[PDB]
Amino acid sequence: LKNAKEDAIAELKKAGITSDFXFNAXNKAKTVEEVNALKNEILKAHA
Repeated sequence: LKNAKEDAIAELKKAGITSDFXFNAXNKAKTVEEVNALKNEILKAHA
């Protein structure tokens, strides 16, 4: 958990996502499922 979430935030920052509500919702995610959900959601929006 304390790995996928960090790499998630790094992935978002590298992708070009300046979303505080993104980073917080990264930290708020407690399961890999949620992490993928948040990333996919905002990345889909960003793309």
